[PDB]
Amino acid sequence: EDIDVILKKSTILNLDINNDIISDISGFNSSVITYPDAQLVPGINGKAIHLVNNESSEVIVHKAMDIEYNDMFNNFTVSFWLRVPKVSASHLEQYGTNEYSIISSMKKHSLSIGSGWSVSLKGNNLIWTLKDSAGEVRQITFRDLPDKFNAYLANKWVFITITNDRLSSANLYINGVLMGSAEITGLGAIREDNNITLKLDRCNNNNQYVSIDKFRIFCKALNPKEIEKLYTSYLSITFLRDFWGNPLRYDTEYYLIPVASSSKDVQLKNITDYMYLTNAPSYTNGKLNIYYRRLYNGLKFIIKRYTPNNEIDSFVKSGDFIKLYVSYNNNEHIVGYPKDGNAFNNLDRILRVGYNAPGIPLYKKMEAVKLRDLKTYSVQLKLYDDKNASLGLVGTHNGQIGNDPNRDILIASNWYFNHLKDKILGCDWYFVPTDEGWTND
Repeated sequence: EDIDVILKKSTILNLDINNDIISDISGFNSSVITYPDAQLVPGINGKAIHLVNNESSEVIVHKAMDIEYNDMFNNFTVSFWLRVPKVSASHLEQYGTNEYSIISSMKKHSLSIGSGWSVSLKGNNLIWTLKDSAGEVRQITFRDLPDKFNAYLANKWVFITITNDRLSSANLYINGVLMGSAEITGLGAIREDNNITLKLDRCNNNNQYVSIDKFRIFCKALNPKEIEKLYTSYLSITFLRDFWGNPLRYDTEYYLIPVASSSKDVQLKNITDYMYLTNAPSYTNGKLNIYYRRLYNGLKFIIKRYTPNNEIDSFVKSGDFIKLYVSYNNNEHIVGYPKDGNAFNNLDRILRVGYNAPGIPLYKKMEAVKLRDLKTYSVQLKLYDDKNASLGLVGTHNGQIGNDPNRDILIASNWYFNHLKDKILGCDWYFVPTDEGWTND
């Protein structure tokens, strides 16, 4: 009765991508069929399934003869990481009322009726549906947050967990927290289809695509304690992740956004000079009750490896030594701190972009690490000097420089190693890459 044990024994279906082949590692050996257009993209711990809106993008799981988990009153839980692009205002108008299924165990235009369960979306609403053998149905309807920067169906990898207890209710969990319930008592036996099909069915927006990962099924209704453990077991601090939950790539551009003040953008005063925070502009839409801070404005950064070692991996791993640069005016400028450059209180060292000065050593050795907030897709950058001593973590500091107005200048500081168990710190950075899953309206 160790949670890890329970989670192991209760698993009767578990899909994992290995060798670019989709398979069931549950032990039960369910037949997994993959159609030509079911594509693989990077995901939470390896690769995920990416389904586009076409008949050829489909994955079919044919359950083992023994894998009977929804008999007369048999409790069950279904989990998976989901990632759906941000719906544009226009599509929210044309397709806001369009409910399309993405995962379902219901045989539709046939001899039977809605077999058993389905997961679908209608606008910015995730839906869980249960249908018994007599055609009775219960549903959970989860309405997403208005602030798309902090929403769940707005382009980030989020862990979905739908538990079902026949004596009480079906609960919807997102990232380990309960967001919706529905009393399912009074529902009869569930007479399902032998196949569990992952596919965009009934979607009228040809550009709708979705990614699903770690589709798993349990023969019991997990409780909070078990969902939390399961949820975090996927958060392995191996590779660092970008703002969407995907792996951090080296020679790729990124926009920085301090998690402590997610409304600010990073700006360059002038080439050989410092960087400071600015206010990101906002999109708002009263009619659709949607709004969010615009992304993609501000300096662009690039992570380069410090030295060529053993193997050239494309993903930045927690602990790798790197060099941060900023693409600007068609050149790439190294970020570092000059031997005796400007600094507040003898400690908070001011960071320079492309600082070029004959005879003055520049400190650039950075270390990308995940020191805190494992549930957040953030990064902490550490700067070192020629002797590999720490100049500190990269964060901000408020003050002036010259006749320049008061600003929150990016600095490097060791102070952060004193205040570190806090929920909000300031040395935490989101790495945001341009993604077609997110367009500003």
